[PDB]
Formats: sequence, structure tokens, C-alpha cells
Amino acid sequence: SHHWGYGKHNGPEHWHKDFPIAKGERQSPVDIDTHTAKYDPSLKPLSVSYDQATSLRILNNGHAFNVEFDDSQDKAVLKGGPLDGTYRLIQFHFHWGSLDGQGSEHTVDKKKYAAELHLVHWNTKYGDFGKAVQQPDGLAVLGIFLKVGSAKPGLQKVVDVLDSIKTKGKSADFTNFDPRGLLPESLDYWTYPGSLTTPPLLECVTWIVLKEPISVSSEQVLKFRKLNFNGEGEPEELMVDNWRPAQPLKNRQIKASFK
Ligand SMILES: NS(=O)(=O)c1ccc(C(=O)N2CCNC[C@H]2Cc2ccccc2)cc1
Ligand SMILES: [Zn+2]
Repeated sequence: SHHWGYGKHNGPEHWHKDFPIAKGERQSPVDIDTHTAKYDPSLKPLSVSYDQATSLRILNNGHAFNVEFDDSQDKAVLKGGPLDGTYRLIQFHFHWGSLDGQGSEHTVDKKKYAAELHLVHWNTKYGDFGKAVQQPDGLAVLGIFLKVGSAKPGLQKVVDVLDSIKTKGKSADFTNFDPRGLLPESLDYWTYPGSLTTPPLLECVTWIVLKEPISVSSEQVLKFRKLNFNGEGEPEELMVDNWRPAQPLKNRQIKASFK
């Protein structure tokens, strides 16, 4: 069953055949032209409240790995910035490259980073994640670039469990992980209305992309690249280059929180 992925035969240039919204008016990711983005002095500071976050599990889903959270209560929430109301953290995942020069989905003045972290949150006025993805303001995804340099100490607990979820469908218990250890110092951001960056490509996301990248070590990102897209006992296909390239901005303005 020829399903979507990141290969020559099923990659992003093919997705529009099953998911015609792939060619829609508010697709993600996009290039962030830093000179064209306008400072919006009316944006509020972001509020990232992750002190009571409850991580549960880590899953290799065949496209990335997800660190999943208990989102049955307001434990880890994103508020403020461009957002109206309360968005609950459900999971985070990454997109990364085969080489340090590529891997991010968003670009900054056409610069590709080695990877991009997505902290996915849903608007609690819609009651569940599945209902939120049907709404134009359903999700808020906090995007953080990764560059290769110094290790990120707060990432290592993730890196060290990846050996236990090498292949598609594998999960492992992943309790007491603190996603505050993945944040940069500054919460300066760009924001624009967009989409999921994988099928079904629904146009339900407020994107909030932090200016300041986090640094990870070469050894940390090499461990991402040992994961597999394939199931156990299938021919090995390394989980690399699981990123969608930049899509046309169309009738959108990227707003900056900062001068
Ligand atoms: N890269 S992204 O943050 O836009 C993002 C976030 C979540 C999802 C997601 O998990 N989806 C999309 C919404 N329906 C459920 C599920 C389906 C899915 C499962 C695994 C991989 C990709 C998509 C996909 C992309
Ligand atoms: Zn993502």
C-alpha cells in the first residue's frame, strides 16, 4: 500500500495527489524572510508553562518519533503571543537531515538548520486534538531550530532511548521528561498562519517559530539518523530527511515579536 513518506516515489512532491490541500493557500513550512517580517508591537510575550508537564511515552511512527504527554488536563500549556486562549501540549517531535546542512522545515533567509523541533499544542476550546485539527485556530506549533555545536544536555534522555524504538511502531515508556530543557534562552519569535507539515496537511496551525536556535552535538544528531522508517525485519531505510521543503507564502504576512 503506496503510502506517503519522504522517498523519491512518495515524498512531498507526490502528496497533492492524495491530499490536494498540499497546494492550498496557507501551507507550511515557509521561508522566513527576516527583512520582510514586520515587528508587531501588539503581540504579547509567549507564555510557555511546562512545570507540570507529564511525559508518558516515545513512539517511532514511521515518519518521526513523538514524545507524548498527558493532555487530559491543563498541565503543560502555551498561551499569549498571537494566541487567544489555552493550547495544551500533546507531543513533540523533530524533523532532521542526512547531513548537518539540511533538515529543518522552516528556513530563515533560505538558511536550512540541521533539524527542527515541533512542540504541538491544541486549543482547549475544541475539547480534543481531532476536533482541533478541523479548525483554523485549532493548533499552535512551537518550532525551534537545531544547529550542530555544543551538546544540549536536556536532549540526551531522548537520544539515549532511540535505540529501543529503532523501527516503525515501536514505543517505550518515557516518563518524567522535562521539555523546558529543550528551549533556548530567548522566546523571541516569528508567527504566521499555516498548516500541518505532513499529510493530512490541514490548515489548522498558528506557527510560532523561535529566532534563537538550540545547539545539539554531532553525536546527538547522528543518533537521530540511526532510526529507521521501516518496521522490524524490513530492509533498513534510515530515518533521515523527514522534512517538507518551504511552500509558497501566498497571501500571508510573517510577524516578528521583536525589533
Ligand atoms: N509537523 S507538524 O507539527 O505540523 C505535525 C503535527 C502533528 C501531526 C499528527 O500527528 N497528525 C496529523 C493530524 N492527524 C493525526 C496525526 C496523523 C499523523 C500520524 C503520524 C505521522 C504524521 C501524521 C502531523 C504533523
Ligand atoms: Zn513537525
